[PDB]
Amino acid sequence: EVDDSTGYLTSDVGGPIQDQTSLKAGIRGPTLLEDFMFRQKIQHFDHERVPERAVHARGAGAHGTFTSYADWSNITAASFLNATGKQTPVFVRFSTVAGSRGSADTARDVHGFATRFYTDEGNFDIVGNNIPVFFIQDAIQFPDLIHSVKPRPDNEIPQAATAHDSAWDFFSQQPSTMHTLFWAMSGHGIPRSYRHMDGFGVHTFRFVKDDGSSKLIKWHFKSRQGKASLVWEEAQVLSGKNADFHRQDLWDAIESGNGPEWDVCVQIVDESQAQAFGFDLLDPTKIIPEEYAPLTKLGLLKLDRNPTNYFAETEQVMFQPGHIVRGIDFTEDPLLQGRLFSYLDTQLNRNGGPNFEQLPINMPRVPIHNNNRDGAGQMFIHRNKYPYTPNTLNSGYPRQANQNAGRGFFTAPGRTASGALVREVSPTFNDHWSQPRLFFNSLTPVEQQFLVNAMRFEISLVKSEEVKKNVLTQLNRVSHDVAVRVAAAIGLGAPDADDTYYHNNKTAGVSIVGSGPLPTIKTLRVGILATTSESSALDQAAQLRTRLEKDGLVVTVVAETLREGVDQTYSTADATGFDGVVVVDGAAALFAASSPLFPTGRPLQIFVDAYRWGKPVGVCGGKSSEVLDAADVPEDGDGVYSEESVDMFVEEFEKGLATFRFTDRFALD
Amino acid sequence: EVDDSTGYLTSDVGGPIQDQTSLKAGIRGPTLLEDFMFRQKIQHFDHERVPERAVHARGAGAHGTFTSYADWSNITAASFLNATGKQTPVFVRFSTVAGSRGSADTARDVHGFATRFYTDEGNFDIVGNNIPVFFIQDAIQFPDLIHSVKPRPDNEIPQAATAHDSAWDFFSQQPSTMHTLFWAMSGHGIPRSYRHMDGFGVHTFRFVKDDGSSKLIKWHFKSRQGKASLVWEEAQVLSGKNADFHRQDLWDAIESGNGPEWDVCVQIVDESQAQAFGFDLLDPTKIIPEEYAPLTKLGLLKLDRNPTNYFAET
Amino acid sequence: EVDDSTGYLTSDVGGPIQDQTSLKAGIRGPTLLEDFMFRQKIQHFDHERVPERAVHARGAGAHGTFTSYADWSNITAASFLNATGKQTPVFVRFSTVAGSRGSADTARDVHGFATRFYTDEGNFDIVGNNIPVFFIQDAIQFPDLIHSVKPRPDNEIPQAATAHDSAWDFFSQQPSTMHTLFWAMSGHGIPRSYRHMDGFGVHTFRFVKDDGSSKLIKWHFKSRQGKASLVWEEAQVLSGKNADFHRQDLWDAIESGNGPEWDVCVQIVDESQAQAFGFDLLDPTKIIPEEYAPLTKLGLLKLDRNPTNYFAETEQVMFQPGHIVRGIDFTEDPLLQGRLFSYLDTQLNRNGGPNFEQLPINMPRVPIHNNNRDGAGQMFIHRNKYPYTPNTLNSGYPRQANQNAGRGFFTAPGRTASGALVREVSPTFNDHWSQPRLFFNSLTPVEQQFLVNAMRFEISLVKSEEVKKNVLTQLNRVSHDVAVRVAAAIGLGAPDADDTYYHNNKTAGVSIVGSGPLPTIKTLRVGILATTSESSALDQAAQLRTRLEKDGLVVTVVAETLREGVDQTYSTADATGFDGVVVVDGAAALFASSPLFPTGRPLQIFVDAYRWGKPVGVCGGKSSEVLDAADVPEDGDGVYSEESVDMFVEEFEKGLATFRFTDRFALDS
Ligand code: HDD
Ligand code: HDD
Ligand code: HDD
Ligand SMILES: *[C@@H]1O[C@H](CO)[C@@H](O[C@@H]2O[C@H](CO)[C@@H](O)[C@H](O)[C@H]2NC(C)=O)[C@H](O)[C@H]1NC(C)=O
Ligand SMILES: *[C@@H]1O[C@H](CO)[C@@H](O[C@@H]2O[C@H](CO)[C@@H](O)[C@H](O)[C@H]2NC(C)=O)[C@H](O)[C@H]1NC(C)=O
Ligand SMILES: *[C@@H]1O[C@H](CO)[C@@H](O[C@@H]2O[C@H](CO)[C@@H](O)[C@H](O)[C@H]2NC(C)=O)[C@H](O)[C@H]1NC(C)=O
Ligand SMILES: *[C@@H]1O[C@H](CO)[C@@H](O[C@@H]2O[C@H](CO)[C@@H](O)[C@H](O)[C@H]2NC(C)=O)[C@H](O)[C@H]1NC(C)=O
Ligand SMILES: *[C@@H]1O[C@H](CO)[C@@H](O[C@@H]2O[C@H](CO)[C@@H](O)[C@H](O)[C@H]2NC(C)=O)[C@H](O)[C@H]1NC(C)=O
Ligand SMILES: *[C@@H]1O[C@H](CO)[C@@H](O[C@@H]2O[C@H](CO)[C@@H](O)[C@H](O)[C@H]2NC(C)=O)[C@H](O)[C@H]1NC(C)=O
Ligand SMILES: *[C@@H]1O[C@H](CO)[C@@H](O[C@@H]2O[C@H](CO)[C@@H](O)[C@H](O)[C@H]2NC(C)=O)[C@H](O)[C@H]1NC(C)=O
Ligand SMILES: *[C@@H]1O[C@H](CO)[C@@H](O[C@@H]2O[C@H](CO)[C@@H](O)[C@H](O)[C@H]2NC(C)=O)[C@H](O)[C@H]1NC(C)=O
Repeated sequence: EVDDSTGYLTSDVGGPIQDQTSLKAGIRGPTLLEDFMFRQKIQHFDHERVPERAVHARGAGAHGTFTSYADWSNITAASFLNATGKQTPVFVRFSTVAGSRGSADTARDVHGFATRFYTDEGNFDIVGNNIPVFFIQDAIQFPDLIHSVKPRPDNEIPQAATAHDSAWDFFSQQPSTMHTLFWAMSGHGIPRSYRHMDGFGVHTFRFVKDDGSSKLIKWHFKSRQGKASLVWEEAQVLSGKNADFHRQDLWDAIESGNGPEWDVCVQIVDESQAQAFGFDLLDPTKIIPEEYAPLTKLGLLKLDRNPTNYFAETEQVMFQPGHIVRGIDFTEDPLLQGRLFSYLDTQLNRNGGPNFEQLPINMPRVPIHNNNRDGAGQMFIHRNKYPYTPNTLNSGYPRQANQNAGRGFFTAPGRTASGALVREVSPTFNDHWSQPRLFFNSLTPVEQQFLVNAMRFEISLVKSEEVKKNVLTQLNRVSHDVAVRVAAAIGLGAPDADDTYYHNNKTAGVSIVGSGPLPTIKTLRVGILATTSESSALDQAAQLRTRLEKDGLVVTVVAETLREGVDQTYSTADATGFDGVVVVDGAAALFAASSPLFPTGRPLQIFVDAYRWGKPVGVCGGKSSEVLDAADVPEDGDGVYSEESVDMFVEEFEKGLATFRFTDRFALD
Repeated sequence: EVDDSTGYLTSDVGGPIQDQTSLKAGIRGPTLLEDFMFRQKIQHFDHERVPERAVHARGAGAHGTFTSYADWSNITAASFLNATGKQTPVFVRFSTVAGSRGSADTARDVHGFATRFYTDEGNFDIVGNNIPVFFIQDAIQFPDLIHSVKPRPDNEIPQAATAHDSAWDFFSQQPSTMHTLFWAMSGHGIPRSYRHMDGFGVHTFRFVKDDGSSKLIKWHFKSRQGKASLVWEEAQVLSGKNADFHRQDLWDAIESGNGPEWDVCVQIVDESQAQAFGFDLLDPTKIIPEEYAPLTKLGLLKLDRNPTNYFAET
Repeated sequence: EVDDSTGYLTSDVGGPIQDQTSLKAGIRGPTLLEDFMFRQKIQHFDHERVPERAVHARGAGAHGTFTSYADWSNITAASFLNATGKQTPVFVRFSTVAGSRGSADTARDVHGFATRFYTDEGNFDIVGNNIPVFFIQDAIQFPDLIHSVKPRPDNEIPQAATAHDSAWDFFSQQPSTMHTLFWAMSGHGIPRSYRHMDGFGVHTFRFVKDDGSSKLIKWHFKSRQGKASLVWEEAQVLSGKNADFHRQDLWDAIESGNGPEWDVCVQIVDESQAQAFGFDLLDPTKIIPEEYAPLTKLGLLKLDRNPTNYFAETEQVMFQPGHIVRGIDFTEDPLLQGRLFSYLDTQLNRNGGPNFEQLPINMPRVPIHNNNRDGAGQMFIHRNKYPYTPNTLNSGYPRQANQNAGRGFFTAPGRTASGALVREVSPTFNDHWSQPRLFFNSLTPVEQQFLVNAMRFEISLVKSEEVKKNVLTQLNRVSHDVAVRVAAAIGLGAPDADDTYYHNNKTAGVSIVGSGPLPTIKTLRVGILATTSESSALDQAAQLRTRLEKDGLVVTVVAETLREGVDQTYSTADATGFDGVVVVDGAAALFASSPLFPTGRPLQIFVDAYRWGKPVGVCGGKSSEVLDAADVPEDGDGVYSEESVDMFVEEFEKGLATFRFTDRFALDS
């Protein structure tokens, strides 16, 4: 860490200098080439930027700790997992997928959840998503998916969005994507925060024990903050009012001592069970339903420290599934296999040189011993002058590590191969439609509506008639109902039911709106709409504040202008900034009326928006009975709150915050 | 231009190949290092990105032409300006300033208006803004302005916005910025489209005649579509509903045969007049009011062709 | 520093691994993409190389220290010079100019001598040559000089040599080069070692005192090992027998506790004296003769520590004249001015990124305080989150440093400008011929012959008749005699004398052969030619060894095969490996064939040594007679014949100090 709280300005080589005026030939003359102060400064600036990540360019990171719950030697040799209470430092970056690095957090997308464990046996990375399955079955297709999903290559439109022709052209021609597509079209595509979503490794990996035996595994990071998501119409507005919403959220949660937590869990099954669930476990388009393999909680992951320099830490972190430790191994998942190549090659693009593992954030916490040398940006001075193997001149050091010596990584010895070298897809990968259906069946009826609606939204922006038809064809193969309802919005006939993959099987834990109330309401944001006219209004506010802040909520009092007790103005305020909204009684005048200090109708607009997006809304005070009829909000409606007793208003409101979304306000087909 | 409307897939060295399945050691086996089809394709993908521009990362471009209205030998030796009706191909890119790639077009910012004339005497670039004056008086200060205006370096917040402490800390400590600040806080901060804004060179330049004599000049690109701007509360929503608004707009105007146009104009004054208007003409925080030096229309700039590949061109 | 003397092989992120066999699908099967051990290792290897330096690609470096002799506050504000006995660590790299990084050390070239002082006020670099003047008067011409001097762009021939058409086309068309060209054609073009050459800053710089006043200066680094140089015919062989000669020499000198030393000196003159010596001091093609400004010894520079990793230290060191400290300033030397731009720009090519000053070898020894951020390979984590000026949010830190605060660098306030902006050469720069003549006049008659011979050698390799004529024209303007003698070798008539610049002025200190005996003979190499037949031969050798090694010499006993007391075989031996050669009496048989060395080798070594002007001798009884067989005159200067071992050494050591016996070389008539 470099401290600049005191001192005089120096060059990068420590010579004291100034940097405010160019060196000129006369007070009104031209600048001199010999002005090294100028050039060193501007050269640095000119070279500040590096290529953004090819995918997941938009994201944010934090420091934390992983703690093991036990000694898991019975399932894996992995050292970070070998003792009860063992603590490994971590760094996690969350991201969206398609958007470039300045795009909105709240676009609809799959989300990245990438975790580095800095273990005492090397760095170990789990590079996953908030959605447990992926669009494609072979890594070689990654550029096809990503090309089609990103902006059109002629005009680079649209940013951060699947709502254009090429994406759906791809989805409709590559049916493997149905499952992920359904996930992304649910609320999983627009989470309320990084803290309110899960992490998944997607691929099946292997646990390996010192005796060389292996089980097949799936990683799950389950959120202790619960599952929550935005509604589309709210996410759209948020993207404009606050492109930084998710990163501000994570930053804030950590600053206020509310670090988010996840249970790091696995599903464990036998090698013999590769095909025992009606699909191939090497297929990254499928989940093992919880019904057939329960989750084991391995340890606790907690984020509790924000970075100091975003660029140096978040932007430079370079994850790799290649960063593997003794106790884990890969599987023949053709998606996972290709990823191994990609993540090593891409960092050359991003770092511009081969020594990217030497950046502080990428360094391990244990010693390095190997014969890698040179390369641009070499930061080490190697003492071993015989960097070859086998040598006698350095006494045959460094020694080879393997199964039986030095705790070397080793491939699971059970793994075998047979047959021809082929560029052919396994027939066991061919069912693209069952699991999407399983997923859809497991959602509440409103969740289903929202999913249909997301699809209606996007498909209607697809210009090509032929592409829309092919979309309906694939959708129909998952559910005729879904096809029909989607087709209705784009004025086409859904094709005739095809029931080859229809079924009524459900699975638990994939639903957001059906996962019951949030386990905690700490850090949720409450907006209090007040005024500077009535002296009573601000007093009501101040009292709600004390009571709400006591329960860990984040309170904003809104008024026409700033002063003591007021956090922000109606001008800068918006419903998307709040999880619930409270109007204090004394502000009734404002909801019934114009001001040069905010746009017309703003105070009411905030409230009405909050209600229409399914949020806990309420009026607190005497004339509360009547402020609602003016606002056109039903007094008896679920999650609408009307009370005089401050203590009983809070108590009622806090129940609404836990329910989080009031689903009765949304029309069904 | 490379055509791919017919043919079989080839490597970059023209060997016909496939790219849909990895080469595996058995139908349910691991992928082979020797699969050159895979590695050449993924290597390309892994390396697609280049660093975004340090400022003006968010922007869009179009092809057009410039036509001279006269032989301007009386004021400059500049060849693209030396004949009535002389056509020079152009390429223009418009942009915002602070936002990264992917930030919304309708953030509040200064805007870039950058023109290349591919003249018969070399490429000539006028790299300007939609606002005729700039925040600072010395280029050595550029990183201070830009650091303060871009997101906070600890958390990269906020994107594409001067609405935070550091920006105003800078503006309040570096008063030279008041003029541009005022412009950016007007509707000039949030134009209705690229077509409904002007271009300015900002700095004073010199016209030079073959005899060696020089006048001082200021470039103005006056919009023939007129000036229009959004309202804030509208701009905010638009940033969410359509981050691509300005680029969609320009693309569409061109597709539909309504290419935007600008009169390329200059103010011309004498070397002796450097300090005759109550400020120094070397000061890029100042305009010469039209009341003291009228504009001369030099020619017409028109954009009428969209690019074929955004990356390769824009 | 990274220690690898013990431990198990790890990846760059510390995971223990092996690196000797690829992961294969079956014992006789193809290699797997998932083999991360393989790819990380090979990626590193594939990326080990960086671009070589655009010029001075072939060089070598060492660590040392500089000691000040006094408090020089009376002439400069420069802190590393502000106290008697003040020590500053240094790093120096010496080089040739034209050759690529694998070319021989002993090509004929100008030589680099670049010094970094890691001062307590910032890094300060003096980037100089072994020759005090440069070919051209404006930096903008540097690519022209270098293109013409390097290999031809069609076939890339010849390596490391001015002996081709383009070089002499340029020299003949750009007469400014005469002066340097004469130096390079002297023995200065082929120094005996880096240790036996001087360093020069070339340009006039300024010393600046805290009161703002300035003197004009010239840096001289005078060698405490004395000046010595090879002869051409010897250099050519050495290039083949040992491309690494100079670097070997420097390495060895330092390993054996004989670190080379230089007196760091300046010439100091007044601003008013800019044109007071009959040339413009801004002209880098001119010297201030010692007769008109004596040298002041400022301190001692000593090299005493070899690097640990060549690549990491020597290859990655990045010098810049822009690395200046308070107390020194630039002058309007149009060559110096351009260099300021180049050296900052070129490091982007070499390092591939803007953070090159963060490489350990380039870091300063004091803190860094500035607002430079980000860039590829950013190795710091900055704590100051308000990296702009002016700020209040970091209390206006870092503070501007200048003349009166913070010990800032500052431009000499006396410096002024006037007139028009012009791309024109000052008329004061127009005399390209006098100083070369001054130089030539100041060499011993043999030194003159050698220079003529070097010119005869090269010009005869110039294919083009027209270019040869234009060369003669330029040479003639310096000296008719030189033109005449050179013309004689290429069969052309020298043009008629032109005396505009002829004169007989001499200057001291520019001659090598006339600089008297060496002040030390420590580290010089002596070859003893012996045999394994006569038991007496090896006993003679062993006794010479003890005696010679006692005086700091490096001794090699040569025989047909190796054994105790024998350092190398006749097979691997050559005259170029020795500064003097001794045949022991008992080996006479060998000098009058064997499958253990090429025919005639033992005599070839001796005869070569004699013909190249080296101290040669036979030690023993029948010494009288071994010489007549060898055809070496017994009475000849630097030929030694004695029976008394103690007397032989004593005589021989005088010859080693004389170093070269110039009476063996024919002169013109
Ligand atoms: C064959 C190419 C390829 C394939 C099939 C995948 N990825 Fe990937 N991914 C990349 C190629 C890539 C990449 C181009 O190599 C990136 C971009 C920058 C980087 O570090 O690696 C990347 C980045 C990246 C990041 C950003 C990490 C960060 O924050 O820096 C996450 C979270 C993921 N990926 C997650 C996945 C998941 C869950 C996948 C499905 C199993 C997946 N990727 C398939
Ligand atoms: C000392 C540095 C510096 C200063 C004082 C300025 N600029 Fe700049 N500008 C840059 C350094 C820079 C740059 C970092 O060099 C950029 C970024 C990428 C590039 O190609 O140049 C750039 C980009 C850039 C672009 C984008 C062109 C494109 O779309 O590719 C425009 C229109 C401008 N600038 C215009 C200006 C104007 C009108 C200025 C005030 C009169 C100005 N810049 C001051
Ligand atoms: C503007 C072009 C230019 C001009 C006129 C010069 N140089 Fe230079 N020099 C460079 C541009 C350059 C360079 C291309 O930037 C190098 C190559 C590698 C590097 O870092 O700087 C360099 C390398 C270089 C090195 C090697 C440093 C090392 O060992 O790493 C020395 C010793 C010199 N130069 C010395 C000089 C002297 C004594 C000159 C005459 C006064 C001179 N150069 C003129
Ligand atoms: C592997 O080891 C852990 C050791 O704790 C086992 O987990 C425990 O299982 C018992 C019942 O068998 C529970 O009462 C404990 O609470 C569990 N502890 C934890 C931390 O979960 C685990 O069952 C073993 N698994 C296998 C397959 O052998
Ligand atoms: C858990 O893993 C750690 C790290 O690998 C083990 O501790 C290291 O063991 C090696 C060799 O056995 C020692 O030479 C190191 O000094 C150890 N490090 C420390 C901090 O003790 C540890 O033994 C493992 N524990 C279990 C129960 O298997
Ligand atoms: C719907 O659910 C049933 C019951 O869970 C599934 O039937 C099981 O499938 C597995 C895997 O092939 C068999 O080995 C089990 O023994 C079956 N159990 C029972 C009770 O029938 C069925 O596969 C599911 N159908 C779909 C389309 O997912
Ligand atoms: C430079 O020459 C142009 C070229 O004609 C002059 O512009 C013309 O001015 C007259 C009236 O003064 C008009 O009839 C023409 O139509 C003008 N043409 C254009 C394109 O403006 C111009 O006035 C001259 N300017 C100077 C300063 O000498
Ligand atoms: C306007 O500029 C063009 C381009 O410089 C001029 O035409 C050139 O004139 C030169 C020298 O007289 C010819 O050798 C070139 O071949 C011409 N180039 C081309 C592309 O045609 C023209 O003379 C200029 N017109 C005026 C009025 O000054
Ligand atoms: C600057 O100060 C130094 C410090 O002593 C002077 O160096 C001495 O000069 C006197 C002659 O004037 C000699 O007797 C000493 O032997 C010198 N010592 C050294 C180490 O050089 C130096 O002369 C002064 N120079 C000027 C220009 O005032
Ligand atoms: C010689 O060298 C250093 C130049 O920095 C001086 O020591 C510094 O002196 C100032 C006092 O003015 C302090 O603020 C610095 O912190 C000191 N630095 C170090 C590294 O010791 C010293 O003053 C100079 N001596 C002379 C005689 O000028
Ligand atoms: C040869 O040496 C003489 C003697 O110093 C030089 O003539 C002097 O030059 C200096 C500097 O220009 C003048 O101040 C004197 O007036 C001259 N002195 C005498 C005594 O004549 C001459 O410049 C030298 N010539 C060359 C070509 O180097």
